[PDB]
Amino acid sequence: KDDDDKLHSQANLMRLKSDLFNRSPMYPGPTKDDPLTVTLGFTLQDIVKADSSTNEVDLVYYEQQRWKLNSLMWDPNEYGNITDFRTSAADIWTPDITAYSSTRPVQVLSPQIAVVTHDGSVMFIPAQRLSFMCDPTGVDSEEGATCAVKFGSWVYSGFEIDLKTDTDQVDLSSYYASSKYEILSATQTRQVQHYSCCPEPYIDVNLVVKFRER
Amino acid sequence: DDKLHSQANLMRLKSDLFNRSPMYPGPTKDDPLTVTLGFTLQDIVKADSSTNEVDLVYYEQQRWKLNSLMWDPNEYGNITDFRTSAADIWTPDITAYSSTRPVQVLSPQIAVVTHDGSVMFIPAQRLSFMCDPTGVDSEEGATCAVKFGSWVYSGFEIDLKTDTDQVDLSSYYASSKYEILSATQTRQVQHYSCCPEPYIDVNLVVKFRERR
Amino acid sequence: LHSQANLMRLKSDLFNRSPMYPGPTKDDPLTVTLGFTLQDIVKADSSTNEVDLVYYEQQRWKLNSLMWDPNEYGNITDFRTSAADIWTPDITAYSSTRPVQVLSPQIAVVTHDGSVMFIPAQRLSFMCDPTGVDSEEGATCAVKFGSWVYSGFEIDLKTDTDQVDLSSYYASSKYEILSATQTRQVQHYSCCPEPYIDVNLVVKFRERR
Amino acid sequence: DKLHSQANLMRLKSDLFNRSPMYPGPTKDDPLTVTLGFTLQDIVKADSSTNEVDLVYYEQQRWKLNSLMWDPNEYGNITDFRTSAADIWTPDITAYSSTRPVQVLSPQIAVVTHDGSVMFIPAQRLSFMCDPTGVDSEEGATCAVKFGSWVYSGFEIDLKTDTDQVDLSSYYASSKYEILSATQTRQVQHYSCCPEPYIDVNLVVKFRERR
Amino acid sequence: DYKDDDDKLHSQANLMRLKSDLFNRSPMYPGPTKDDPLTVTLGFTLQDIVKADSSTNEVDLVYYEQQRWKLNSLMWDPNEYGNITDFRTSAADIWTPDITAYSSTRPVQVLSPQIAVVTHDGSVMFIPAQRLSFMCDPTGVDSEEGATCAVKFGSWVYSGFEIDLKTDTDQVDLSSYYASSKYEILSATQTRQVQHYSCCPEPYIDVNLVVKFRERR
Ligand SMILES: *[C@@H]1O[C@H](CO)[C@@H](O[C@@H]2O[C@H](CO)[C@@H](O[C@@H]3O[C@H](CO)[C@@H](O)[C@H](O[C@H]4O[C@H](CO)[C@@H](O)[C@H](O)[C@@H]4O)[C@@H]3O)[C@H](O)[C@H]2NC(C)=O)[C@H](O)[C@H]1NC(C)=O
Ligand SMILES: COc1ccc(/C=C2\CCCN=C2c2cccnc2)c(OC)c1
Ligand SMILES: COc1ccc(/C=C2\CCCN=C2c2cccnc2)c(OC)c1
Ligand SMILES: COc1ccc(/C=C2\CCCN=C2c2cccnc2)c(OC)c1
Ligand SMILES: COc1ccc(/C=C2\CCCN=C2c2cccnc2)c(OC)c1
Ligand SMILES: COc1ccc(/C=C2\CCCN=C2c2cccnc2)c(OC)c1
Ligand SMILES: *[C@@H]1O[C@H](CO)[C@@H](O)[C@H](O)[C@H]1NC(C)=O
Repeated sequence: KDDDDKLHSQANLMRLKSDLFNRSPMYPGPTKDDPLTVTLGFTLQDIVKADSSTNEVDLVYYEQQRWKLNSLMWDPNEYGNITDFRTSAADIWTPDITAYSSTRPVQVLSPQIAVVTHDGSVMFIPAQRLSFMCDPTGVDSEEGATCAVKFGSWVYSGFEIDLKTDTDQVDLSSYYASSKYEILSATQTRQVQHYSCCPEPYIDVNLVVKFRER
Repeated sequence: DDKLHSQANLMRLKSDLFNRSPMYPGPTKDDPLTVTLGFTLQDIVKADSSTNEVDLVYYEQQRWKLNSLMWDPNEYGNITDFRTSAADIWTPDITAYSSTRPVQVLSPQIAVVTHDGSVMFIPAQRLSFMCDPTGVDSEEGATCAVKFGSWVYSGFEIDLKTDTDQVDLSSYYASSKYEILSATQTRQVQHYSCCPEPYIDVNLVVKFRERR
Repeated sequence: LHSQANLMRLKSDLFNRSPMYPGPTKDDPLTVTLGFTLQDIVKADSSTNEVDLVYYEQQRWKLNSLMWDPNEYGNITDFRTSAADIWTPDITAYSSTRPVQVLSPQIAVVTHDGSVMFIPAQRLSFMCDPTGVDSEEGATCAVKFGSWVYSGFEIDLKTDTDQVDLSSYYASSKYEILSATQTRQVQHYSCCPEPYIDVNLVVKFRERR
Repeated sequence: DKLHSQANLMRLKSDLFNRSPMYPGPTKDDPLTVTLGFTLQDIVKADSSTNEVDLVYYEQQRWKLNSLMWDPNEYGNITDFRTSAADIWTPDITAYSSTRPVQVLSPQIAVVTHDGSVMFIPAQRLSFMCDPTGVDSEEGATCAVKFGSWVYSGFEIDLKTDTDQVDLSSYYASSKYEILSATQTRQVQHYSCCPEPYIDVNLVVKFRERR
Repeated sequence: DYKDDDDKLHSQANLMRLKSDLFNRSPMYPGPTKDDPLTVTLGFTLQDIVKADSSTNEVDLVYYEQQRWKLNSLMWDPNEYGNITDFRTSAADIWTPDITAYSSTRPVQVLSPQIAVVTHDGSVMFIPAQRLSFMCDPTGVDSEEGATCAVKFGSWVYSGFEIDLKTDTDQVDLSSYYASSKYEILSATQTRQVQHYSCCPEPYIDVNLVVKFRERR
């Protein structure tokens, strides 16, 4: 029965995914009538490089994203008590969380796979290398340099996508201990932006990093 | 449940526009299109005097209008606009005419479509282009220029316009290595030897110097 | 509306429908006209003897399978289409050192007589010793372009002129062009029984002074 | 005979792949062990300006799925076959402290054996976080990098090594850097993100300038 | 005339029909097996040593790799297809061997169109041009005798009992070597070897490319 249990668990998961993905149309993304709140958090692993000839700095971090869709809900009892599953991020809608002052395309360092839970909640944690606009002047001093970069939806205003953080402290517990740069402070703060282009406000999380040469 | 219906209406709308009608074949002499173009310059990242290439980060505002993208909000739950993958729709082949590397795309390829058939698409880009930065370390600074326009469509198929001749500098990076003295964007009509029909472009002209 | 419908119908008739063109053959050979418009010598690297050019490449050919009567399609005489929608020649630099980087949209123009025009802009790194670039005489380098897999029995080449177009060459390049020629050649590679055709691009250049 | 052998191989691959949906990956109810081993070929570059080191290696991965089992007697005595990695499930084994996307240096083709076991040996170049200070001394420099599933906890994917010794028998003899030691060690981690423990294999390399 | 126009049409039809008969109404070759092994002929044409990096001991080559093999499943009778004796086809339409450099340090960069030639006897010719970075210590390159480096090419996943290799000559073709390269070639050979790797009881086959080169004076 126990290998049949294994076969049944696979059948159940295959069925769940078919039901969620093949027998319901793809979620069209958030709208003003159906807005979404994405929870964003950063785990900073390394400041790899600080280029004073171009004022670009390169970070490596894990970006934790979480949201919840009614359309991704199921009753575990209908599917052999499955409460969550992993799936390619290509299979589901994902928010267009973008750095606002990048100078190169982000490079993805991890597999793009999300965890979907039966309450319709999704957790997706892409590791990234980012080059962004930053003047490292002062990095070779006790006080160090300070740079900042905003992350938010590119195409969705606050009326479609809102953001939140669970804390305003960037997680430094995994920061590389032999980095060329030591972290003096790293914060992540929700902001409401008004851009002259657009009558609607855009929400971002402002990552502010203060750092110096070790 | 109202949220469920809103979703159905939007899915229904996109299906009607995209699955139940063939994608537009692009503009023609009999159905020409005007694309409105504007630039927001964010950074002059690098100026390489060994190769005379300069690297810009900007975003390009593109807007156009297609009758084939129109709908009556009243028959789709009063949906007035939606976001969609740029792959779902026709987009103009707006190209720099003096790039030295392929453009690097810095923003999601997603457009906004409105019920009157208008489309807005705002790609952010890093561009290397032909530019001699001689004088950048002087009070007068350096001046370079780069033309943007359709690669394959003449002025008889795609016209361009700008809403202003001033490049938007309000988001220019205040700690760039280079400060901007001026940045203009100006529609030009060109007659190239190759071709009997005039081509249209927007000439981005930037005057910049080493920040002091 | 009518014009749009006419163009969709034409493309559908040509593509979605009529039997397919499988590329040229000995029994159905093709001539491709090639020309170059040199825009910039970006870089000359004397440590590796590689030089980087930016140019566009004008390609032209004609297929009976792409012909139509404008009168049957509301007097449409040409259209733009994705290069992926049609056959295109495998024109290749014979001495590149890096993959070509494409700088322009991959879209071609098809005309009612069956002619296709395709003008890809490229950045190319190729084998070139720039020795002498810092002298009055300058350096000279050459690179051959032609089909990779089709011999002259399947693809022949020609030029409309042997002068490279320099009328868009960047006036403030690090390098001045002294001359640039594009010349059809016939190659007989001991590798292969049939002759290969190429257009040889020869560029004489020097540091701007 | 040859046409028969081919027809049989085609039939097997059909019955296995196109005659069920791809396996949905491991779960707590249907967990998997990946055996992981490294063969280090070269330390290409050590950058003391950014503290990044570049390694070239082969990563040996092995796992077993009941759903990939067959009776060779039903398929003309076929006991194993090669197939594109895209045709089958593969584990999301990831370096935890890379600084650039891994670059794949070998074909993405696996070997499947009739007992359901799969062997997949991707060659990679990896840049990862490493301070090379001391590389020009007798004791050399030591760096480490953890490899593990990105999204599956130890309750879904276990890892194991057959040996804690990295295979150095193909290490490039004229590298800029010589290897003093290289070990690969299973670890269990408890991350605040996640209630369930994660498993990794920690690669520790001690290296020095080859003089 | 009209006859000539028709002949061309018939030729196009005949080729489309041949490709369809081979590719559409037939199963893609599942690759070689111990029961159905395959011999691939490999040869190199070295065009340039582009660079020699003594800071990392990587050297970069540009070459053409000629590959040839033959399958019964690609055979046809030309008389059944208007005397068509060969055709060009995308390398994606056919099976191709996984010939790989065994000491690359970067992914190979492909410099030519991925198109093969298939002949009515079932033989296939495929000639990818590549830029390769590989492990090579160029110490001595500034000497009369130069530096020597080597790199093995072979199937990644198939042993010698599935994919065997051969050369047609022991000499790398230097007839189109770049005359103004930074490096002159002193010799370049290509030699079949048999390897025994601890992973696997079956022997593996490779062709070893050995190049002796020096800075041009
Ligand atoms: C598609 O293309 C063709 C063009 O080749 C086009 O067909 C042409 O239509 C024009 C306009 O009707 C025709 O021109 C006429 O020719 C006759 C002689 O045959 C003249 O008598 C006509 O002149 C009178 O009418 C003019 C107004 O139309 C007056 O200005 C003038 O004073 C005269 O009263 C006129 O020039 C022409 O014959 C055809 N040509 C062919 C080859 O058919 C067709 O109309 C185009 N299709 C569309 C939808 O536009
Ligand atoms: C007149 O100049 C502009 C400048 C920027 C934007 C859009 C922006 C910039 C702020 C971030 N998001 C957007 C956006 C909004 C919707 C789709 N794509 C991009 C614009 O569109 C209305 C016009
Ligand atoms: C010397 O002979 C030539 C030179 C250039 C072009 C095209 C150009 C030049 C630059 C503007 N864009 C085009 C174009 C036109 C149509 C398709 N693709 C590109 C040409 O074709 C009409 C012939
Ligand atoms: C000096 O020795 C040579 C010369 C030429 C070629 C091939 C060529 C010439 C360049 C254009 N294409 C080919 C080709 C020929 C057949 C199939 N694929 C490619 C060659 O291939 C191994 C060796
Ligand atoms: C110190 O802060 C940490 C530590 C570990 C992880 C996740 C990891 C560890 C590496 C393996 N994969 C994951 C993971 C876990 C869940 C989903 N996706 C990825 C993390 O995510 C934000 C923060
Ligand atoms: C010294 O340690 C070694 C030697 C050889 C191989 C495999 C090789 C040799 C190169 C060609 N391909 C393979 C291979 C074999 C089987 C499956 N996939 C790849 C190896 O893989 C972990 C370690
Ligand atoms: C759209 O709005 C109009 C008035 O604003 C209303 O009469 C109509 O019911 C709405 N149509 C819908 C929701 O389909």
